[PDB]
Amino acid sequence: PPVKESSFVEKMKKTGRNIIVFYGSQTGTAEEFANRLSKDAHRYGMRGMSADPEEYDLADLSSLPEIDKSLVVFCMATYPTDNAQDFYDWLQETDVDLTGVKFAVFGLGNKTYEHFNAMGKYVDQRLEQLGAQRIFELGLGDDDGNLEEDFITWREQFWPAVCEFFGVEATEESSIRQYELVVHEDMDVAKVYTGEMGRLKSYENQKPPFDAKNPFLAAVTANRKLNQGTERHLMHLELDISDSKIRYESGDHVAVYPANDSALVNQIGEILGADLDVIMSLNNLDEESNKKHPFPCPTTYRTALTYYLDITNPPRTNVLYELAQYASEPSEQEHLHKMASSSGEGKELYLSWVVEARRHILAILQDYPSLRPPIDHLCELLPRLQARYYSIASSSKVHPNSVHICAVAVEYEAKSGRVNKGVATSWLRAKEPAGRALVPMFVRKSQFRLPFKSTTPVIMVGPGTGIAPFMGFIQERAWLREQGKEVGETLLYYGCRRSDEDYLYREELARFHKDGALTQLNVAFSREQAHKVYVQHLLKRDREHLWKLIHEGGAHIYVCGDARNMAKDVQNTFYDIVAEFGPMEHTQAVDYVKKLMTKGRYSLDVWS
Ligand SMILES: Cc1cc2nc3c(=O)[nH]c(=O)nc-3n(C[C@H](O)[C@H](O)[C@H](O)COP(=O)(O)OP(=O)(O)OC[C@H]3O[C@@H](n4cnc5c(N)ncnc54)[C@H](O)[C@@H]3O)c2cc1C
Ligand SMILES: Cc1cc2nc3c(=O)[nH]c(=O)nc-3n(C[C@H](O)[C@H](O)[C@H](O)COP(=O)(O)O)c2cc1C
Repeated sequence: PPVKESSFVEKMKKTGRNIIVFYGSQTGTAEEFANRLSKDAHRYGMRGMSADPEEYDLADLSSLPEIDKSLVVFCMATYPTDNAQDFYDWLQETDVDLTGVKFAVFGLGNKTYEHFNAMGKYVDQRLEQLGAQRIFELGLGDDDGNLEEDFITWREQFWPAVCEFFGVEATEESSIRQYELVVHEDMDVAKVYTGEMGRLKSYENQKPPFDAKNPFLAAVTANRKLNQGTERHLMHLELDISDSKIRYESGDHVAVYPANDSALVNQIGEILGADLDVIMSLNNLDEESNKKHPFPCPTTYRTALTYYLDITNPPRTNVLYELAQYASEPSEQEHLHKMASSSGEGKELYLSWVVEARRHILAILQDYPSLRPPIDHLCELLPRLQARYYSIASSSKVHPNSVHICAVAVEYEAKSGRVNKGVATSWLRAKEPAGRALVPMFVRKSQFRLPFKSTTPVIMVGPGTGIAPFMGFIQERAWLREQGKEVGETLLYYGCRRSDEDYLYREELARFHKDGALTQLNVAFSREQAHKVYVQHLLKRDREHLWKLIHEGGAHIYVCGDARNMAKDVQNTFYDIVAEFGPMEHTQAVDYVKKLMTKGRYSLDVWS
């Protein structure tokens, strides 16, 4: 387990802080919201700190009242995030009295998902049960609409509520730097970071175990085009994890740390008139903080912009707010300044011109030519470049030393006028098997798993790239049959546009079906006729048999792919099947299916 830092309350006392903001975050959204709230404190005569609850023992919350006008805020996203597990387990377990504790929670969720803001709601509810007093209403941010805006709305009401309760004054301050720039003219190249994530030279000198902090650089042994046509580009990659000691199972995910497009990095440097090869460090102006830098330093701006910073997603409102000061044309400074509005034209412009048009930082620098911020401050403002997850497309029973990836390359026309390229997929696509192509990765254990007993029936639904984990599932069920095991029915419900356009793993699937590994290979070709044909239309077609498998055969259902519409439509079709054959009313059919998920017989691996 992690070695906990010493009491966060004592740390707050020693540094004159009265507010602490904890972040439950997986892809850094809640973390950035916490950082923003922590920084806001200064604007109201207070002082805060942002913190990862995993590095602390939240039992010390009971000591928080020892600090006058103290308050704790929780920015929690749902998936309970890995870093919030300890805190979560603690909440359920303790009977500690948090009398005198003042709190507020802001949840990050997405309605297209089952348990919307479950974590956020739990924390807010539990702290009250334990005796603490809510200082502001629970926030319910929905990433399906616009999370940034929900945060803005909440934040705007939160602070005045806080000032009113503690009797503090709102004042309105000038720009404040979190880090100071230190340029290094003399530096042993052996101490300059070049893209590694953890220890310096950890990419060059690999040492297990390998994880998110110390990714394993896996060699790309294969990278082939899966689709037959040219409308899009879908690919299959095989990463060699030999000698990595990494363990995995069909259903797990593989994460990769990509590199941004070099041309995009070069242009940002060029438009800002900056020398990207300058070696430097951004050092926290708060020498007490454990966050010494915003990213591994010392390093060059080029390396930072390539491996450490997100330069492709639309900049958040606070970033544009802080950049406004560097736009010399009044109208541009005004537009940038107003992006953080909670209503009106400023808000509408942010939603349409930045978010909807998908303008990345370079696009904004190009379209607002008066905006010329210094490179070091920009690097301090940009979010960190995140790893991308993929559903491992292979079975470890068959490929113990290789992790396969099935992915669609992202490349689309943005309303901003440019063609936007997906970071990880463009980078993966360019990896050519060999001075060999290496991909920094690690595996994340999931709960998406084949049944324990070989005899249990399996129903897999995964159109498009949703086929990914099922290639592994099928490889494994085929292996079991080869091993003399008794394997129940294995049905695949797959979907693509046309058999001659993007039928992924066409030959492999035909083989598994021929050999009996697949009991049924049901494929919906959505564009081979005037009307759409989807996997759920095939599920409805086979309702009688599927009900038999589910109700009498104890079958396990698996859905993978599009979380936005496909997953929901498929779930609805299952409701209808249950409703008809139970038989039972729709409401009871829903409870039936929801119960299957709790009992591990209806699993999901969907993304958007
Ligand atoms: C658990 C999990 C499993 C996953 N499994 C797989 C998998 O097995 N195979 C796979 O291909 N992907 C999978 N993904 C998705 C994957 O992690 C990446 O999100 C995806 O590959 C795109 O990454 P990228 O870096 O190439 O694109 P990025 O640079 O990250 O850009 C992605 C963003 O581009 C924007 N965008 C995409 N198209 C448009 C458009 N047409 N118009 C406007 N905006 C658009 C959206 O905001 C999208 O979020 C999975 C994701 C999760 C979370
Ligand atoms: C695999 C996956 C599963 C998710 N499951 C849920 C969920 O059950 N409930 C919910 O409200 N949001 C869910 N979300 C949405 C996130 O909670 C939302 O995007 C949040 O903003 C992410 O914050 P982070 O970057 O700080 O982790 C999911 C997102 C992904 C990618």
